[PDB]
Amino acid sequence: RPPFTYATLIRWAILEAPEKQRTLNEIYHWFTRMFAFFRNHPATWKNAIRHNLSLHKCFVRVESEKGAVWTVDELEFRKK
Amino acid sequence: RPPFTYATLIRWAILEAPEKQRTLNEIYHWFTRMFAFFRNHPATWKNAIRHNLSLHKCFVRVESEKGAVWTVDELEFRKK
DNA sequence: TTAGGAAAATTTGTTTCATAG
DNA sequence: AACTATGAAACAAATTTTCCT
Repeated sequence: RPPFTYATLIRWAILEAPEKQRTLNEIYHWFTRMFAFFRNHPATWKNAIRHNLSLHKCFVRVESEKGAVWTVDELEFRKK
Repeated sequence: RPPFTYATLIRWAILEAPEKQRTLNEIYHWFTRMFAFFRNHPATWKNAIRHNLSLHKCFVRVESEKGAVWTVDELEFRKK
């Protein structure tokens, strides 16, 4: 359960730039976009994840390793 | 300013794990570690984020003919 | 084994908000 | 100042399938 540090979230947001760079302000915007989701989560969100996982083609269940897992299809994602 | 969608976040959670794949309940946790973080620090966020970029030296400022921007030095996270 | 129930997946159904005509 | 048509997204929920005792 390693929790989330500023350090990390910043890495994650910089790394979601088209170019692996972002302006302080864009970073706010990233944080803001995310603040703007976690309070406006529902009681059932586990329902919403199960749902999106089945529904979109970008998520594909494979069976390997410890148990059955979920993986992304970067291609299918790129079109949405 | 919009939320990110389930789909985006979910994609992310899948990716955090370096193996680019994770079970359902491994995702529920990523989501929690977020849920948590934002319940905790919804303070003067912005301010933190210049304090870190500067402090943690895995964050580096570079010049674009765009403008002055931040990148991560991935070779300077993990450890040294 | 084999149940039996619960967690995962999957499927349908409602409703909203945002776009081009 | 509709009205038409389209589609993402979120949410609820209803069934079926896998997985864990």
